Amino acid sequence: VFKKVLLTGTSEESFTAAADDAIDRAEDTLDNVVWAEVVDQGVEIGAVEERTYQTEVQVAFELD
Amino acid sequence: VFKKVLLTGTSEESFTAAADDAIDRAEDTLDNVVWAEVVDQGVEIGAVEERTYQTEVQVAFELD
Amino acid sequence: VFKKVLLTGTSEESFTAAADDAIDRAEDTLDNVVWAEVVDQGVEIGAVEERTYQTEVQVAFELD
Amino acid sequence: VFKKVLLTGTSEESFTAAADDAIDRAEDTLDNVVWAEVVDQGVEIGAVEERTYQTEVQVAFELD
Amino acid sequence: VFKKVLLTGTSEESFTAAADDAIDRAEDTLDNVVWAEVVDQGVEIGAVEERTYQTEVQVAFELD
Amino acid sequence: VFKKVLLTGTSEESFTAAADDAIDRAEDTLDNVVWAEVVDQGVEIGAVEERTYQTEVQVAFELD
Amino acid sequence: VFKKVLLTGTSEESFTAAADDAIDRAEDTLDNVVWAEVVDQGVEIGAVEERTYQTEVQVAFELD
Amino acid sequence: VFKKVLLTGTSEESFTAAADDAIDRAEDTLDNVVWAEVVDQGVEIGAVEERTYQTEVQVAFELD
Amino acid sequence: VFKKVLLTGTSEESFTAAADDAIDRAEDTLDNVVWAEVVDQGVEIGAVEERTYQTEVQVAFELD
Amino acid sequence: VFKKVLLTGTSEESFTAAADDAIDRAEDTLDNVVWAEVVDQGVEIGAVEERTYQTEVQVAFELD
Amino acid sequence: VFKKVLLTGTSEESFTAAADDAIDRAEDTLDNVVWAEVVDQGVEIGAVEERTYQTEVQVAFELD
Amino acid sequence: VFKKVLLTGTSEESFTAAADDAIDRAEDTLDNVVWAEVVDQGVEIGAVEERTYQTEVQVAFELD
Ligand SMILES: [Cl-]
Ligand SMILES: [Cl-]
Ligand SMILES: [Cl-]
Ligand SMILES: [Cl-]
Ligand SMILES: [Mg+2]
Ligand SMILES: [Mg+2]
Ligand SMILES: [Mg+2]
Ligand SMILES: [Mg+2]
Ligand SMILES: [Mg+2]
Ligand SMILES: [Mg+2]
Ligand SMILES: [Mg+2]
Ligand SMILES: [Mg+2]
Ligand SMILES: [Mg+2]
Ligand SMILES: [Mg+2]
Ligand SMILES: [Mg+2]
Ligand SMILES: [Mg+2]
Ligand SMILES: [Mg+2]
Ligand SMILES: [Mg+2]
Ligand SMILES: [Mg+2]
Ligand SMILES: [Mg+2]
Ligand SMILES: [Mg+2]
Ligand SMILES: [Mg+2]
Ligand SMILES: [Mg+2]
Ligand SMILES: [Mg+2]
Ligand SMILES: [Mg+2]
Ligand SMILES: [Mg+2]
Ligand SMILES: [Mg+2]
Ligand SMILES: [Mg+2]
Ligand code: NA
Ligand code: NA
Ligand code: NA
Ligand code: NA
Repeated sequence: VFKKVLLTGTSEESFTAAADDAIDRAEDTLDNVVWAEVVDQGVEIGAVEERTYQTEVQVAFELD
Repeated sequence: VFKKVLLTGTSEESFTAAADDAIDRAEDTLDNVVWAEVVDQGVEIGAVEERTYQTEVQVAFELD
Repeated sequence: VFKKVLLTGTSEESFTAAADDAIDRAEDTLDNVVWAEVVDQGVEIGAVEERTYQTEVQVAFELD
Repeated sequence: VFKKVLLTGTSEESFTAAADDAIDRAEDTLDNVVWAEVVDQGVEIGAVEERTYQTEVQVAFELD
Repeated sequence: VFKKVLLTGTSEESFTAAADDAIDRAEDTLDNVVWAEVVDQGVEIGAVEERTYQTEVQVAFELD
Repeated sequence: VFKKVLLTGTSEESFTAAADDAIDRAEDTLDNVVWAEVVDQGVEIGAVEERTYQTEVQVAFELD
Repeated sequence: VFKKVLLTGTSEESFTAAADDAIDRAEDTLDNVVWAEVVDQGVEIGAVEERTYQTEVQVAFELD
Repeated sequence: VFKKVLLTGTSEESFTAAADDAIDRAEDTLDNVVWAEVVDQGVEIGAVEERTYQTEVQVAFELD
Repeated sequence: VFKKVLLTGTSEESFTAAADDAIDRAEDTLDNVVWAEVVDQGVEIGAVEERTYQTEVQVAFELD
Repeated sequence: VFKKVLLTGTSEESFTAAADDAIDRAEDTLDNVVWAEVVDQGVEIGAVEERTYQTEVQVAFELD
Repeated sequence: VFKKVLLTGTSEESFTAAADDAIDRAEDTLDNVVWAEVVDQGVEIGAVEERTYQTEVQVAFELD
Repeated sequence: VFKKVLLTGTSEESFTAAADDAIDRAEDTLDNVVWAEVVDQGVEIGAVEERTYQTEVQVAFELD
């Protein structure tokens, strides 16, 4: 059985590095992370000093 | 990093109050709730005495 | 077996009251109405004196 | 010919009143506003003292 | 309030039995599981000796 | 000209048998049923003793 | 209150004429037909001597 | 950089001629119109003497 | 078994004639073409002297 | 690099067996078939003596 | 009230840099740009000497 | 007439470089590749030593 958690990673450098930020967080607290699906991307501008890239992923992990 | 939980709130008064019912529940058990996205709405009729409005939301919260 | 009819309700007050207007109509002419799913919302402005809220629902009813 | 502008209205009271906030703004600066389609709804929580309801609409107006 | 968890069940026999595999897992660890919505289906071929059917479901459960 | 009716069939055995339950009902009351498109699938759990599979179909029939 | 019926019109000439074929049928049997939304288009080739264009529409009519 | 404007053209003859009606309007007031994407089609019936075909397009133009 | 190929036809006259341009090409090189589904439409303007209508279709053919 | 082919399998028994019919065909003519994604399901009724279940899949295979 | 403009940025280096190209343009001519949502990505190949990455964004800005 | 092939490119560096990996493969075996549309992105984690970025594209090429 797999389960997915819906995480948004952020990076001031790229959409790829924001996806990696969400996956790193998942791997700190979950075992058996097996793949992530991008479901959305965006850029925070007003609320920040530097633009922040956001990549939202479903991060799948195998249960047991 | 943000994470989202997928909650359906209910209200016998309105779609807005059913969204608030899901967000109140999230805020009772999560810190740093930052925003909710509506993803679906519906109305329970058969199973109930009064119509019940349902508003399903992804409730985002900032991790740490 | 359930069947759905695709109805748009209208209200000069709210999206919730326009959903109720479609469901009331379904319950006047159908037995066993069991739930409704919102599929669209909009507001009539040009063609009317007051703004009219519209909420389109699939209204499900149990057949027999 | 119709044209649409993509506006997000906000309200501390309801999704209906946030849709009206976007339409009022359109009517202050456009002639011949004829109807609006809801395309998204959400609630601002972290960044505000009171929850703020948001209703994003395509606001259509007739050109000439 | 309902909450949903996003699970993928697997079966070497059918899409129905893979949906049941995700729901059985949910019922082992959650109380008040009330319904599941299929959101995707697929078949693992390369990585396995027998084809494995996968049925991904949002499994809804009533909170309290 | 074809017309479609939106029916949900149920079965305690499989998604295929729930699609057949909706089509059998259509064929009892409509002439010239020509094909069905699956548009959704789900499983009733809380409200029932046995899980019930549901397969919602647009059932197309040729008019005349 | 509006209701919609889901009809597919056919024409050996164009997608526009197949939409008109579905609307003409609706107007033969319904009062107060007010507008149609195209939801799909396709072309029958194998089963026919001439290609047949198909335009599927939700045909809305005002109830009363 | 391209920008898109969301226009609905109308024609009493065809969906193609309603798309052309939106593009002609864009070309009267914009320089460098480069392509249009159809996003919706429909037919006005109740409000008019003749059926009016509508084709909504994103009309893209190159900025500078 | 059916297979589909994803083709975009073009025409300087109509969306219907651009769909026919993709289907004619499929029938020149495939046997047993049985039907086509429209999946997108657009109009080339900048790159051409006359507007060119484009209709993208999945063209299905029966294998053997 | 993976490539996908879009195949519809058929079965007079189930949606699972129609998915297997498309995958078997892919494996007869392609090397390195690695997984399939269901994208649509339907049932042929008018044109046949027995109902025929159809399951359309993108069948992915690894290139080289 | 927020408004969105639909811009496509281009870059010969990355999807992230094409999103930044659309946002920079928005910030040259709009005040209060607050965030952008990616809605599409693609790559121009035939018409150019170097591949050009394109990232289309809705760029939101706060009105007043 | 254009045709599209559905390819997934992979890269251990970025989503942009995985899109380029699919396009390079298309250009090795097809003439007249003219543009690619991103349709999905994801990251392989479990099955690999380094994360692998995947970008799935429809790669369009002009036929003749
Ligand atoms: Cl989710
Ligand atoms: Cl419907
Ligand atoms: Cl838009
Ligand atoms: Cl495809
Ligand atoms: Mg930096
Ligand atoms: Mg987002
Ligand atoms: Mg009350
Ligand atoms: Mg729901
Ligand atoms: Mg009043
Ligand atoms: Mg509507
Ligand atoms: Mg107040
Ligand atoms: Mg929004
Ligand atoms: Mg076995
Ligand atoms: Mg999946
Ligand atoms: Mg049994
Ligand atoms: Mg359902
Ligand atoms: Mg003729
Ligand atoms: Mg169809
Ligand atoms: Mg005329
Ligand atoms: Mg429209
Ligand atoms: Mg000519
Ligand atoms: Mg296209
Ligand atoms: Mg048999
Ligand atoms: Mg199909
Ligand atoms: Mg360079
Ligand atoms: Mg694009
Ligand atoms: Mg490296
Ligand atoms: Mg994928
Ligand atoms: Na989730
Ligand atoms: Na219907
Ligand atoms: Na717009
Ligand atoms: Na394809």
